[PDB]
Amino acid sequence: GQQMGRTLYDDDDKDRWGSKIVVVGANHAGTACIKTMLTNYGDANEIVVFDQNSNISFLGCGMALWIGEQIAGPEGLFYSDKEELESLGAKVYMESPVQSIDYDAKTVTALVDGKNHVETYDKLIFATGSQPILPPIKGAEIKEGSLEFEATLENLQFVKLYQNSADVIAKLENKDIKRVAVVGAGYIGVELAEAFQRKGKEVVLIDVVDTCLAGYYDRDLTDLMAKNMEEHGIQLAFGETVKEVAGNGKVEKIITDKNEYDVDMVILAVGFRPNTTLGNGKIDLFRNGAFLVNKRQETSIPGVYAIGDCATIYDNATRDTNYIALASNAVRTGIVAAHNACGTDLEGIGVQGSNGISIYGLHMVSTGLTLEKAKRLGFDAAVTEYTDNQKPEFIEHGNFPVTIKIVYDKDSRRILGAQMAAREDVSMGIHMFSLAIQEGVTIEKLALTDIFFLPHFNKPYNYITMAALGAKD
Amino acid sequence: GQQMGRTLYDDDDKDRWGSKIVVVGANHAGTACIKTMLTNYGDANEIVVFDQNSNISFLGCGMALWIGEQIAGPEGLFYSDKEELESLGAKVYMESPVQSIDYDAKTVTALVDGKNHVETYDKLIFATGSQPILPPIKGAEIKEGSLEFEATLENLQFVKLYQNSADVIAKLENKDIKRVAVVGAGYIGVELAEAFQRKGKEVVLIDVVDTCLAGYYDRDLTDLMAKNMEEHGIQLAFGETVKEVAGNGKVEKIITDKNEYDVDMVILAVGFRPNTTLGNGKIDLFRNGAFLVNKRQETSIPGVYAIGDCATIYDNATRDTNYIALASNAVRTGIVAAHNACGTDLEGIGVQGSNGISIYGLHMVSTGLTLEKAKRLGFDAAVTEYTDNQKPEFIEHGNFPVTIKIVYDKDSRRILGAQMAAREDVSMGIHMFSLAIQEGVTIEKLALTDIFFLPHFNKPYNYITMAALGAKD
Ligand SMILES: Cc1cc2nc3c(=O)[nH]c(=O)nc-3n(C[C@H](O)[C@H](O)[C@H](O)COP(=O)(O)OP(=O)(O)OC[C@H]3O[C@@H](n4cnc5c(N)ncnc54)[C@H](O)[C@@H]3O)c2cc1C
Ligand SMILES: Cc1cc2nc3c(=O)[nH]c(=O)nc-3n(C[C@H](O)[C@H](O)[C@H](O)COP(=O)(O)OP(=O)(O)OC[C@H]3O[C@@H](n4cnc5c(N)ncnc54)[C@H](O)[C@@H]3O)c2cc1C
Repeated sequence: GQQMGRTLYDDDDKDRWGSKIVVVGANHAGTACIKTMLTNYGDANEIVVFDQNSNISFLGCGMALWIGEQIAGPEGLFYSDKEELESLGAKVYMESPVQSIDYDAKTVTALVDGKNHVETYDKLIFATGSQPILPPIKGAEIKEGSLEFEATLENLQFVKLYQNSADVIAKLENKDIKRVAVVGAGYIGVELAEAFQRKGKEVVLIDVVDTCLAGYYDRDLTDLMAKNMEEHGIQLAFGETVKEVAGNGKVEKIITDKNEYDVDMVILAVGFRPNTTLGNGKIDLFRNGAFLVNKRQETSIPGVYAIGDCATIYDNATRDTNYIALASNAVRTGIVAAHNACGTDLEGIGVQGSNGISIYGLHMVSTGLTLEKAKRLGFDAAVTEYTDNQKPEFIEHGNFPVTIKIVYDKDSRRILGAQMAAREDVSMGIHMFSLAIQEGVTIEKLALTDIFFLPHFNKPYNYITMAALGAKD
Repeated sequence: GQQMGRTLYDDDDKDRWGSKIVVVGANHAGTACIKTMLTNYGDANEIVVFDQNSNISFLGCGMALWIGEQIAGPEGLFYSDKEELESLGAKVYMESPVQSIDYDAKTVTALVDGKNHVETYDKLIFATGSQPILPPIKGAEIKEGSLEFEATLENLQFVKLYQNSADVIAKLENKDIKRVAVVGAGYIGVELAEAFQRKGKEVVLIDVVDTCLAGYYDRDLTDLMAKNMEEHGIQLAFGETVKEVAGNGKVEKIITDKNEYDVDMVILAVGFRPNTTLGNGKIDLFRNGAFLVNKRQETSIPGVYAIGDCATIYDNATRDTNYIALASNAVRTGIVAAHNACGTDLEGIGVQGSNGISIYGLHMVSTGLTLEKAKRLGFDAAVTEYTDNQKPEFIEHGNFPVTIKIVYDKDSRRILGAQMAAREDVSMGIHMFSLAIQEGVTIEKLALTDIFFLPHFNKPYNYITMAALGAKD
């Protein structure tokens, strides 16, 4: 549950046409868009929703917690449903994939109960998200026709939809599954590795890249996380390319660039691809296939918008259009699209790719660009870091050390990103840095920023101030 | 212990004049200023320091922790000393009050070892701080000539200097002291009320204002803290003006315009007033007597600076000159004065009066203006608040409710202040708001800010985002 009334953007209907709005996809992005449109303009527009899945408004972000038994069950993993959306005024078509769009006639055709259902629209909103990518691996193939990404080989898994996590959790039941291999060391793979380990399985995390969380944290923090997993029994196999998943009728072994591992299950957490084929080429696309949208989430075709993982978003850190597949962006782009499609001019403000991760008590957060990625992208970047206790040394209890990294542009002086890591939750602190980047705050201005002082909470010369003052480049 | 090398503001000596710089006062403001000057420009300048007290670089902020025995005595309540400052290159005179300044001959006269000592300067920096506020109360006077705020009536106490708390602790010895009255319900009085209660004494918190923490939090949260104190036996006597402290040779009773209370000790924690007598009418002063300074901390007399509690500061919440007596500000203004005094053009950026308080496990933070205060200043302000749990309902442990309030200008839409309260540490969250106020971010823009999402840390529709979206005015 997470509802409210009109947003502060909602404004008088005045003299705008009433619009019939078709929404394709109803997970994070679609649900946020639909709720915003109905709770704000309600009766003024006709909202029709289509989703090919048998369930919607699912919290995929909580699958690892469920698999790792960090939560009782799947109950709280849904933030809405067909009934709730309908109670807001929407017409919802479940298990009805939209299969074609006619932009001239302005209709979409979906398969409703095995029959072609044609639906007219004034505004069209794409919230189709993305699909898991299958790398070229011998023995890894998808059973054609499954909108659920089912592999032909038994115990070879993908983890994106609710069914996937349920399917995995089910199989984790039989004692036959003792060893699990997780392919891909991004945040999803890392979370999954912990989950299987927590379930008591022998885990091996494999990736062709030389470390985990690459592109999100700099070397010393990825090393720290890596050490964190190893000290919990997770075997790391970085710098290795998976060549094959073999076995007689089921997964029994995973073969890589330089090794072979006996495993009873393989999870592929390599990446996703935007679902933008319905564009039929009529819409401008980003290089990865994402619908290219402006700050109002509008595509190159007037009246048609795109939100969430199926579209781009403006990145204030890099200051260029980008593609950041996060539930956080899904919600905000959905809200922006909602208002614009309903006649309210609302321009988005871009994002910083802010994110957090928590594995075995090690908490980390980052926003913007790591030093590595900044340099890799042609920024004359530098990093200023500091490690110090959260509170004054005289505090007898509840203290802990924190490591902060602030990446800034040596030239323009603007802050490009920041990372924080500690054994206690200081995630709230990254919000300031997300805002800093958004607003173009420089490392010099940050250094003097009003950071309050209270002995029980922090030090007079807190690590943010110390790091900023210590900028040497 | 918060030392560091050069700041990011330091720059090549180029063709600048080094100079003789005299610093009057060496607590928070003076120490930070002295260190910035000696560490960044060391050799090029001659620094001489005068301080009328027998101890410098004290963390008065921890006296309540000290008194209430939450920490091991004054152990770590000092961030520097005479030896450290001299080793850095400064000449330090302890127990040497500066009794007059000759702005014409540009020289100061101090009492060193009971004899006048003149010192010439090219630059003068006032870090004389503040003194306790002492309204008209019969029986309450500071002994003539004491530079330690010693009351003439036995057991009547002020709490500002190291000796002041050692003195209170000394008095707390004899079991005869059973009841203590704390006059002033701001954060200091509230912290002291808890300290005396932890020491097992009966406490009565008296204030002319109808509530505690007036001007820091809105009635909503001050009620929370009031009930929090009462749940520990502290008696609240708000809406009462103390008229007299009486007794036969010592404190025995405190009288207000509404009641009379039988007490064995009285602590006056009404507030701070700028200590600017040395101005001699030659320097422009703020409405409260503070040295009126610009963004460079420079007074109306060129070459003369004022920092910390004896000077004003720019408030980005009210967008005007103000007086905010905080250690955080003392340190920042000292750094700015240091650089400018040494030839480096450094323009201050103002503050938001950010602050925090933690009593009996109730943690609160605020920055900028409260709705009441904003209105008291003529702002056509509004507030948008939200209360919800920090994390999703499915989180087994570590979850807790948080209440947030965001005050904004209905006209300009800029954020004027924010407050947060919870029984778990969410204090890092106020930093984003402090920055938002500094940058003049609007409520509309804040609602779309990129706030990351991780189930272990927060909710997709977190309370910051929800509060902003809920702006009604
Ligand atoms: C294991 C895991 C953990 C994650 N953790 C986090 C995290 O902690 N924090 C964070 O910010 N993000 C996280 N994410 C990313 C986040 O889940 C995605 O960014 C978000 O789900 C995208 O939402 P969406 O609505 O854009 O797309 P999707 O969730 O991909 O949904 C698209 C929807 O549209 C439907 N659809 C597609 N095509 C059609 C069609 N042709 N016709 C009808 N319907 C269609 C689909 O059935 C689906 O319901 C995580 C992802 C995974 C897999
Ligand atoms: C109980 C208490 C709790 C507090 N808690 C917090 C908190 O949690 N967070 C926060 O930000 N702030 C807090 N403060 C406020 C903070 O302590 C002040 O803002 C800060 O001390 C001001 O520093 P300063 O150097 O400007 O002045 P002061 O501390 O007043 O020092 C001025 C110095 O100059 C010397 N001096 C004065 N006149 C002369 C003279 N004529 N000749 C020679 N020397 C002279 C004095 O001896 C003194 O050492 C608290 C204050 C108190 C009393």
